[PDB]
Amino acid sequence: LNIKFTDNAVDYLKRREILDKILILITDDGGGKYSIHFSIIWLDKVDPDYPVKIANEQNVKIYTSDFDKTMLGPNMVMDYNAGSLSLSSDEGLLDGSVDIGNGAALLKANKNVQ
Repeated sequence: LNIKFTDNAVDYLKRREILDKILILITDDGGGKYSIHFSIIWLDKVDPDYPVKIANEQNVKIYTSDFDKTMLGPNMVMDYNAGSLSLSSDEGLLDGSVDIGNGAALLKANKNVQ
């Protein structure tokens, strides 16, 4: 797995102050712990449940899981335009409106509602 972020995607991640964070790319079928198709989850430390590194030449610490990698594609590109993050590969568009979520916040709320 490898990925590249366009200039607009990089700028955006920067405006959101998360380009330097631990990023987790996963499918969001409502079943994972980081729910709310794909989304970018950011953390401050690595999550052992998502150990697989997605190679890139932009120094981005981005990960995924063995389960999520089967739905990702070869030579992925993350772009930003029309106000949304979009993920694609050599096979085509994967998701034109990728969401971003604060991982810790997600878990915290998950815990409190319970």
